[PDB]
Amino acid sequence: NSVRDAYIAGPHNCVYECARNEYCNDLCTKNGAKSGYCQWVGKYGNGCWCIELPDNVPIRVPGKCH
Repeated sequence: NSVRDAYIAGPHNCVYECARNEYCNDLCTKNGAKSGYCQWVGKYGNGCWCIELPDNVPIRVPGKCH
């Protein structure tokens, strides 16, 4: 695919923790996503979740945040 809903990831395979939904919406959309929100409960715990994040931007995948 070219887009996917998931935890956006930063260097290196680390989710972006969050305190507000807007923080995530901003982070997600400035990276090409349709929108985003803060996930306080999810597959990887607290972290920003993006809707339709372009695939040239990293998402959290199995492994450790390093």
